[PDB]
Amino acid sequence: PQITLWQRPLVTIKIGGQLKEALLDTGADDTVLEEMSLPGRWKPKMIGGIGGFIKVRQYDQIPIEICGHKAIGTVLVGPTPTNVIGRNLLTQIGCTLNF
Amino acid sequence: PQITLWQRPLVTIKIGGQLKEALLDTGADDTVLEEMSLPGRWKPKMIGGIGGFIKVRQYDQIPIEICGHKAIGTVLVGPTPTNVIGRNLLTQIGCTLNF
Ligand SMILES: CNc1nc2ccc(S(=O)(=O)N(CC(C)C)C[C@@H](O)[C@H](Cc3ccccc3)NC(=O)O[C@H]3CO[C@H]4OC[C@H](OCCC(F)(F)F)[C@H]43)cc2o1
Ligand SMILES: [Cl-]
Ligand SMILES: [Cl-]
Ligand SMILES: [Cl-]
Repeated sequence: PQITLWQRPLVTIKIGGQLKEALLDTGADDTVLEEMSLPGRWKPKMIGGIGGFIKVRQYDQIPIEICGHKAIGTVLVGPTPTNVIGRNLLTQIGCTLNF
Repeated sequence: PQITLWQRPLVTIKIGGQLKEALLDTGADDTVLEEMSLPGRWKPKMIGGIGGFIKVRQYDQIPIEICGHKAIGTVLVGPTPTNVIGRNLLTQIGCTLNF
């Protein structure tokens, strides 16, 4: 698809058996989601943005689907004010900026 | 251009006759630059991100070139960790997301 930027680029993702809404975020290195359970190992991480840092749990090798597009990657979980899909997964679905 | 997302989508901008580096950021409604001088009067704004909120100065109708593409619009100035070009200007230069 070609996604306009007149509005926030929100999509539905499928992760950990749940459907969630998230922002396609080229300014985010990493994918960060609000609190949720995920299986497998994790390690603590601090990530920083406008306003400072938050502590998150880093889960690796997590399957996700974004717009029919399957991928696998790292998902950070913690008290983000909004769910963001970062570059680590945007690359896997072949997402580019165009102008 | 078509810009992939394996690295940060950093581009050169020009504002007030000076070159700066900034991130093309589809997750940002607005454009926020690190401390700098701009002309005219400013208005207050609070913008929120991953770690909370910051206060910025809002300047309107500012000419800014992004990857050579000419825009004139609102620029917020304050203690952001990185210069970000948000959707207010990405739409002026005809930017879309594609996959
Ligand atoms: C109302 N209008 C309004 N206009 C706005 C304009 C902007 C913002 S915004 O910036 O809050 N943000 C909103 C979004 C999160 C919904 C945009 C987002 O793309 C942000 C951009 C950025 C990139 C780099 C640093 C800081 C911010 N990315 C981000 O947070 O990424 C995190 C997860 O991945 C890492 O990589 C990048 C960053 O690294 C942190 C490194 C350090 F710790 F800062 F050094 C880490 C809100 C605005 O509100
Ligand atoms: Cl990853
Ligand atoms: Cl590619
Ligand atoms: Cl604007």
